[PDB]
Amino acid sequence: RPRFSFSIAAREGKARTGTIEMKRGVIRTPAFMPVGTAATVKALKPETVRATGADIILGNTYHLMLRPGAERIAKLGGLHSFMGWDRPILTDSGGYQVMSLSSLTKQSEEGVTFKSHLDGSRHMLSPERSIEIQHLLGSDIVMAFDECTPYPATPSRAASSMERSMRWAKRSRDAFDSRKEQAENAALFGIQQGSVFENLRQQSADALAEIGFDGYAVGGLAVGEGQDEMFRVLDFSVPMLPDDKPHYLMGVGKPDDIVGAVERGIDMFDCVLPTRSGRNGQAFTWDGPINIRNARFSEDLKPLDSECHCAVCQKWSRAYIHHLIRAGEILGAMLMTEHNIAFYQQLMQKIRDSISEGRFSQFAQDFRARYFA
Amino acid sequence: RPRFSFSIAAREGKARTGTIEMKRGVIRTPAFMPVGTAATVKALKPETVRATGADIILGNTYHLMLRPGAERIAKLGGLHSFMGWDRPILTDSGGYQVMSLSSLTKQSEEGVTFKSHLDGSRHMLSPERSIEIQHLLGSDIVMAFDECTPYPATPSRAASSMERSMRWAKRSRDAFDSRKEQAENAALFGIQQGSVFENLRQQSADALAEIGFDGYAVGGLAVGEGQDEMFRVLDFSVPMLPDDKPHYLMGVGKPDDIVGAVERGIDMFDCVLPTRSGRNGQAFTWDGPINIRNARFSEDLKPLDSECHCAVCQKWSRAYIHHLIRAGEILGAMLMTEHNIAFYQQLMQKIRDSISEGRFSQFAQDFRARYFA
Ligand SMILES: [Cl-]
Ligand SMILES: [Cl-]
Ligand SMILES: [Zn+2]
Ligand SMILES: [Zn+2]
Repeated sequence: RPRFSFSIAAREGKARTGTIEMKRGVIRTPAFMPVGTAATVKALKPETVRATGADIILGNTYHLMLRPGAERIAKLGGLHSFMGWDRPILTDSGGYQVMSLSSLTKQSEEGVTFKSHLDGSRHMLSPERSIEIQHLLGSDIVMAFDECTPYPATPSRAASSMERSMRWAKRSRDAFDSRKEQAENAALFGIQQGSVFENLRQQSADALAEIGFDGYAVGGLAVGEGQDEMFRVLDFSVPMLPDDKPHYLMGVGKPDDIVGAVERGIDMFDCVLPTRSGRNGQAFTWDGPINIRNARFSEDLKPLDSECHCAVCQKWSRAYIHHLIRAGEILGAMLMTEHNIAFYQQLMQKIRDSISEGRFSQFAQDFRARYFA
Repeated sequence: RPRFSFSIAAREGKARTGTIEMKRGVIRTPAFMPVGTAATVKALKPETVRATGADIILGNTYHLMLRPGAERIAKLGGLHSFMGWDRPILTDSGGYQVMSLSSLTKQSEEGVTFKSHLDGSRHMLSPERSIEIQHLLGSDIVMAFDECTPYPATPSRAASSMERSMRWAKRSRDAFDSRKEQAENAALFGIQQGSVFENLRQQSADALAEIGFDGYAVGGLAVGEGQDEMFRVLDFSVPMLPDDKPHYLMGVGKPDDIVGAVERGIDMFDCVLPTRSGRNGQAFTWDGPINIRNARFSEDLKPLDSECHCAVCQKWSRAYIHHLIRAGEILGAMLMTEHNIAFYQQLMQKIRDSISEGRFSQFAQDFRARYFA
């Protein structure tokens, strides 16, 4: 099997569909990655994650380096063996989560020193340490160590932040290439920064393309800017990236965010929304989200969604799941999560099929008209 | 399929093994019933409950009448359809749980009035209402409405309590027999009381046998008396019950409690221990229980138990489950629960096989020597 081979089978406008072939499996694009921060997709066995249609999951350098530890996972055989998922795993590099979750941080050209949110102990991240951690975990897609610029930012602060990220991108490339086993078996993605500014996004794309990566993420979005502004930035930013490599929009998003981002050339997505909001009682349907705890569902015998093919919708009613979530029962979290991840995967499948068949424009219009009715 | 047919295939001493045939399936005895108080065996899909080997699960009149409500469950098609378990369900009658969990109760010859532990609202239980609720739920094995005498009790207080329970047993019989669909499709078990007193246990057995039931439970135990005293009471109490009907020890118990109770003629068991203590980090093994959160398991690649055939032990290490439970991850609760229920079912299987093969005495000795080493 290839280390990493991306093939575009069809296009419609800026939208693309195809496959990434890797040693541990094929990734169909556009792809949605369920989030598995602490070496588990919350409330699902890996076999259930696979049954929903997921080809790849996301893990986190920041969380795993703190608990259970990167060296410990490596001693136990790597992340895949540890959690029982034998297909591709992409790991974020720590650059975003350290600044989001740490109580205290010190930032410099070398990297970031920080206090753990679990117990206050002191730790360090850098391009070299992030790549090493991802090696110890056995990631298949390694993310460069970057800085996610806060929003809003002045042009000059966005520029200096982006420039640091580009120096860190080169250090990430070099650290990855030095580790022969990692360079032979994994892939490395760079992360574009530049906040909402077209000229900075161009400078960042140029720097990443000069280094060369297997894929290119659009970083620095889903940080409070809202959909209109995110789409405006995507309109000019995605065309700056190499066309022949995958484009990954980090942390996005709601179903309509995904559809619009695909219309703008994005191939890969991750988001906690289906898992987290599932546990909180929000179920996705083709007619929009529903709050299953609402009293209107107490005697509703219909499945969560009338068309969904998932195992939850084949077997259990809204009324039962309403009861489980209101009672705080673990099975409620399990069933809501499986349905929401299955729904996300069915959305990605309809996106892939409609692009391949040259009817994605109509799909997006029909999707929105019904979802927002 | 028969409504209810018990057949004893083999005996060793006081121990028996056989089958109860019912419309919704066969129950192999001695049997362990996982507890599914709120219309779910906590953290398991019904298909997973079945995969562990369980033939029957337990539900609770008290919890279900409060949430989601008995009439609501009946409107939605009955408990089996609601939760997705199509095999036999035994429901406790409310007599124990109302006194265990209610904040305020009023007891009389008619029944028990009480305040719900969920919201304080006022409700009533009685022999007639308990049987009606169990009818609305669609229980397969209906328990008589009784009173679980507190421990310790004076002989005279135990006697007056037991006598009330025996009058309630006759009222339960009559209410059940009046409901033609219930009498045709379900079974009714009586509950022996009498605290720790041989003469009262005899009077209670005589009263229940005169009425006639499909099965006979030993009530009033697992109320703080300890194993030595529970076994002493079982020594004289079980032989008082009709030999040709199943004997059900309510709320028991730890693995050694089950083995000793089988040696004294018990055929059926239920207990929250495998589920509840599983979620808390206790795993059962043939070498005794372990606390998976203990630091000694942080890098242990062995399964929870070295012989167990369950899906958890085929796929995941102690080290991974240690991480999940310490992190508060739902998958930890799921995996611990599946293993513990599977372990309980494997214990029951070894008990059944050893009785059938006439080597149960040796099995009990070998079990204890290793479990308590
Ligand atoms: Cl999540
Ligand atoms: Cl439980
Ligand atoms: Zn579904
Ligand atoms: Zn096991």
